[PDB]
Amino acid sequence: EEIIWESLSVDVGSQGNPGIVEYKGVDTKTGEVLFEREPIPIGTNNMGEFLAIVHGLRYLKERNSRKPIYSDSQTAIKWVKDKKAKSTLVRNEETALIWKLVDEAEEWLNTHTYETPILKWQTDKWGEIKADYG
RNA sequence: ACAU
DNA sequence: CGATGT
Ligand SMILES: [K+]
Ligand SMILES: [K+]
Ligand SMILES: [Mn+2]
Ligand SMILES: [Mn+2]
Repeated sequence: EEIIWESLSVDVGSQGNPGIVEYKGVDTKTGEVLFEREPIPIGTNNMGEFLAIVHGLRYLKERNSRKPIYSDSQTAIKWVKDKKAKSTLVRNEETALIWKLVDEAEEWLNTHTYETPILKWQTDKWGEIKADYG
């Protein structure tokens, strides 16, 4: 129904899919950029969305913030809930970096706790997520 | 089909 | 038009 304005919104950007992947997190209300990940040479859209949520969890926990996270990715939301990123991306030397990050994000989820609500951004009703790259 |  | 996902 109503946007929860006191929240963090994340989004992925890519050049190709698979391709160069980056992500960022922003204050939903103000658009202030709170974090941005250095581009990763090869990854998928869903790996990036997953990393963005987990980074959001770690960012909010470090700051003792109870804000929710918005993501528009049904896939990544599920992967975080499951603590398992079920990506189809081949493992090779060019994908080693993204896979290490994904593996390490899963490991963090399996060794930490959080109450942070992870919410679906309802693009059909509210327009583009505030962290959108465009 | 839905979400990217 | 292609690809990533549930
Ligand atoms: K995007
Ligand atoms: K499809
Ligand atoms: Mn997105
Ligand atoms: Mn986007």
